[PDB]
Amino acid sequence: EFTEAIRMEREALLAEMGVAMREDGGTLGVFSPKKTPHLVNLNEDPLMSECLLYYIKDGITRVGRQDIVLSGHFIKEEHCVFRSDSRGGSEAVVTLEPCEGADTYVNGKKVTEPSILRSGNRIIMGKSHVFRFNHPEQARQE
Amino acid sequence: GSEFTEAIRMEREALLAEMGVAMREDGGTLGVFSPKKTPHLVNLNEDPLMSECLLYYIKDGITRVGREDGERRQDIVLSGHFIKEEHCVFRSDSRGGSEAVVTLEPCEGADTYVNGKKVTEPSILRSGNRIIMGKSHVFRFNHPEQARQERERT
Repeated sequence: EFTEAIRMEREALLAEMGVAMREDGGTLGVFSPKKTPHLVNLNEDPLMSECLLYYIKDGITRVGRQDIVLSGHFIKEEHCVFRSDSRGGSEAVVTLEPCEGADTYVNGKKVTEPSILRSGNRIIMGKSHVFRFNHPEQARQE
Repeated sequence: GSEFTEAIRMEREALLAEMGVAMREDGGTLGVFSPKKTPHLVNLNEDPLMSECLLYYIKDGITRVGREDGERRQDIVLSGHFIKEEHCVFRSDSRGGSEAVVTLEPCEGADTYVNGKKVTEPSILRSGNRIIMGKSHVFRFNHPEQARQERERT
């Protein structure tokens, strides 16, 4: 019974990772989140401190030099904030809000006021941090 | 009791550290680190509704790439029109310390490219290499320990 508990726990975690397990049993890789808005890090440095993938879930995700910590020298103490609000609907609405004196860009355009993100948007923070925003639910219906 | 519940906690803890999953302070999932110590592929496809993984582990030993469902079981399955049943094979060996040496080789009739050059025999991969499989699948190959060793060069 303990063994089954253990298995169930691990099966459950490998879902909240989208971590794909081979049929034989081993780790194969990590899926793109099918149901959750997220950022894909476009930095190529295999030694970077930042995540490759950040989940943007219901609620508040704070980005700064905090939930999402960035090492870039132009990222500010508090840099920007992601807000996800579903509003009893089928679809989360993700807005990006700048902080004061902090440079963030969406498709090359400076962010000055909260802005609704679309799947595929490229987000740049400071000089060195580049992400692709994906919203798979939204993209499904686009 | 405490020994059962702590066992699950410690297993989550380890499982997290192993899969490079980062956690928020409130205990929710923050994101996933690229592997610190294992070679891997990063899918360069921008479509968030793709069938393939965003990241594939390239572990010690053999990793076969091909099409789903036999006749020989494949490890990484791709759907591209030009992917062959058996397409290419990664082989990783730690000989003789320190870091894994990872080769990529073709299977009969299958096109695979590294930095634009067709793979015709086992070729040693270098961190940063761009890999095309078939005509439609594109990955970045990363080898963090290899890259770290090189960066630490004196």
